[PDB]
Amino acid sequence: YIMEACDDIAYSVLDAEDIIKKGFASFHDLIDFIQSNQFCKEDDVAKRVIENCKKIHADYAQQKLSPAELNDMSMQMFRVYAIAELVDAVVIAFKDNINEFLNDTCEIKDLISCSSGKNLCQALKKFDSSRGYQHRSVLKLELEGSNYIKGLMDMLWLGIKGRATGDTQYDTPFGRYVYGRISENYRRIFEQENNLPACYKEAQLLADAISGMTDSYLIALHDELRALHQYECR
Amino acid sequence: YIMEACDDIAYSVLDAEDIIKKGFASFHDLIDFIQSNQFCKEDDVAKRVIENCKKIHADYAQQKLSPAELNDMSMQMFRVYAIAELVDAVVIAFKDNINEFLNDTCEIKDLISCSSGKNLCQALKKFDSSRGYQHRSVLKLELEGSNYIKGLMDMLWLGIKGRATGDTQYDTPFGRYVYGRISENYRRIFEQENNLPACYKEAQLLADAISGMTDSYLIALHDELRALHQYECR
Amino acid sequence: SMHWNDLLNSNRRKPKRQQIERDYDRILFAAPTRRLADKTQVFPLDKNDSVRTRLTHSHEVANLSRGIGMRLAFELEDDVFKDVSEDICLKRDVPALLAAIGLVHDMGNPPFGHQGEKAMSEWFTKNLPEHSDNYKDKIYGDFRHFDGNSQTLRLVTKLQGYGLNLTYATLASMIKYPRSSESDSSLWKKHGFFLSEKDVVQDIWNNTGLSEGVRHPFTYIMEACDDIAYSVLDAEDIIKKGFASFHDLIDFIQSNQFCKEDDVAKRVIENCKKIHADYAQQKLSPAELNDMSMQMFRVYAIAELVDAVVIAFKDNINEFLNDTCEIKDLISCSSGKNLCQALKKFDSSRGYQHRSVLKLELEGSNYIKGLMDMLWLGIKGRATGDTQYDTPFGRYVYGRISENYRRIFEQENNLPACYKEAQLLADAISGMTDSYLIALHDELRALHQYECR
Ligand SMILES: [Mg+2]
Ligand SMILES: [Mg+2]
Ligand SMILES: [Mg+2]
Repeated sequence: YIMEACDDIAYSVLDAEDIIKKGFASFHDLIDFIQSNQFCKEDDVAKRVIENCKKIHADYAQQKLSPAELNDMSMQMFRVYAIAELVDAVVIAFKDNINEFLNDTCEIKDLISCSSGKNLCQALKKFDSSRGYQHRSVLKLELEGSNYIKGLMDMLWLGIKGRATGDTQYDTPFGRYVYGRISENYRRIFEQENNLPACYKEAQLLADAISGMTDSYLIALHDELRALHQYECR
Repeated sequence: YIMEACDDIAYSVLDAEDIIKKGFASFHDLIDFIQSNQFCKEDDVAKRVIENCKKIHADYAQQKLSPAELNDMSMQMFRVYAIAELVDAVVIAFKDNINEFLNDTCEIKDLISCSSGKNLCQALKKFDSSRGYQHRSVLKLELEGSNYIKGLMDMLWLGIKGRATGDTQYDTPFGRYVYGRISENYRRIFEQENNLPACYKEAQLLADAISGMTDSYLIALHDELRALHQYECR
Repeated sequence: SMHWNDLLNSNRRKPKRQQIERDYDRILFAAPTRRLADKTQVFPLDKNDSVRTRLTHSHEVANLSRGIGMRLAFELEDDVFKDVSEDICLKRDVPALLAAIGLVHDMGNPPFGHQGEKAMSEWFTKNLPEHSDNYKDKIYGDFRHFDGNSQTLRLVTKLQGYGLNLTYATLASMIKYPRSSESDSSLWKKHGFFLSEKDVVQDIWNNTGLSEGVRHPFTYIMEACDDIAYSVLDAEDIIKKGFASFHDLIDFIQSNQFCKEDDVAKRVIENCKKIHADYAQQKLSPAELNDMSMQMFRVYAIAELVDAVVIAFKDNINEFLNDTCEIKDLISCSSGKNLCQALKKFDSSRGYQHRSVLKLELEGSNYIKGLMDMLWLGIKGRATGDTQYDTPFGRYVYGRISENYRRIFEQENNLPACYKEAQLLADAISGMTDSYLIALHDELRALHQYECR
């Protein structure tokens, strides 16, 4: 629960910080979004954070700073205040509900929801979704990643499917090459004796191969396999 | 005087609007810059514009708009208010000083400085210089333009110099080509017989040729001549 | 002697959990810390290799230092920390302090590895001549012998009058060489801070009971952890990249003159040989067997070197707390000095002189020197008064410099104008990553064609 709460706090706060840093929004935009949020108008934590950030921004504007520099300063101060408040709320919630957590019949979903900082975290997630997750760059990245991943999975499935079920459709030069391109440990685990069904083993091999790849490595492998697949595809 | 005042008003206000539109600064940045300006403090026109824009921005913030859309709407309203105020101030200054303008001993240098909107115009010009004119994109455009213009002027001077003084360094295939690429009307005016000194005529031919070109045409001609100047350069 | 109350001063320089833990938290979230991920450590950044970057190396050094701090505060508190106020919580401060100073030790280093510093120094030596009357003072040595530690201190102290507002203990610990370019001492052959930070460091020394030539005790630990990480992890990267095999490293250590009849080296060699013999039975690819053997060797060697460093620090704690300390490094006083020297020699022979690393260094030197020339075209004369910089190219390259560096350059202080211009150039170059530096160099080179001739 603590790890999940920290993950949610990191998402909500640093995604907003990155949104402001990239220029997709301003610090005043974030403050207005939090203030106008339905559940944060009366939320004590959100109001305290907003008031502290307003007080700090009242002083940061005096010094000669570029709009980007002022935005970064205010964003850093907001990050500090919001992270402190959310962490304190999460710790308080964990301490209060420790007996429930230590019991097997525990129905708590997440630590944020039972904490006093749930409204601020929800508002931050909404802001991140509206301003950052639907931006042109993020949407283009998601589309490119989907295309690359699905194409690479197709070309790898051409060489993975049938290896364990007994079929022979993989026994082609392209299939042999794409099998040899998979990391050796994944193949070693794939060629083992266990109760896993053969189709499950093939799917797990593909999932292990895809999951362990970085963006650059996945793109390079996809491009190379697409170049080499021209004859067999046609 | 009226034309110059209108030119200055357009420069300041519309360059600020373009800065806001391109995302180099926000509407709040402009409002803070005007408010924090030393001269725009306790200035009636500046205060009036600031208060009107603040009220309109407060009204606009309720409507659910993207930060770019809110900035655009606020900047449009600011443009309307500022242009109206500056135009009214210019009209009042021109009407009050009409007798001096009709006198041969007029000492007025500009209409804006004699109006009540001089402080706002100065602040807007400073804002444009700080945020727009010194932006990296504008600096890169200026550097590229300087490079292109100076290179093209060198290559054209290679074919222009001496055509009127008598010295025949221009009579080369490259010189003849670059002379033929100049607009026919400018060449006709250059070849006319008058009392202008020959060096002045050549310099005026070059100035007329360079001034009449657009950006894309100048770049294309510069690239063409640079490609064709390779042998004669060395 | 020196008291731990002053050395662990949790007061912050800016006039007004634990403060020292907050220091590590602030350092982790700093933008240059994230920028460290794009700076090469030794080897070039490939698309598949997991070679160390500056960020990964910094995190590894921080982890080693934090482990040392846990050992010091939880097991050797009586032997190390004597006469410490009950207000100071050692178990929360010492590990956090060591981790923070380990994570920040390479923040200000230029890109392209050690060749970055070397290229900056060579360019400054050439373009800031020592014979020229404009550059004769030892202060310009700050750039002729440019060091990443001084830039790191400058970043943490004068980049945001205060930057991250680190505690006095942290700032005192980050001063690797407690001397300036002007001050000449046989104890340290490198300067640890710039002239512009002379007032800051003097403040730090005032709040920590330190002085010129006197080094904070935890700086020895941080330097030892840095050396251990360098040697062991560079050897691991060499093995991983395929430039050498695990057996090659074992033979090199065994055939090393000093590592013969050395207890730590022999212990590590025997443990690794037994583990390799056990591993060889399992059917693994040669790369996989090399990786497993090198991982076990890394574990054993890091454990042995860390234990030796801890023992050396505990034994020499009284000398470290004395103002007349003559210790140059913690490794040389430990039992693992021979193993560290052999590992460094192995890395130099097989990794640092590999053709890929040499090509990376040459490319970095070319890029850095070209970009420094093009930036100097727009920087020189801005503070002295001469207006050769007022050209469209000069204005553009000045505008491409980070706004904070320009703001610091335009501030009025007692620094000489030439020093201010050189420091602006150094700050601009040091803060760039490899890819950003290459992109800016290509852009300026494309835009410099007309003004070049
Ligand atoms: Mg996560
Ligand atoms: Mg005009
Ligand atoms: Mg290091």
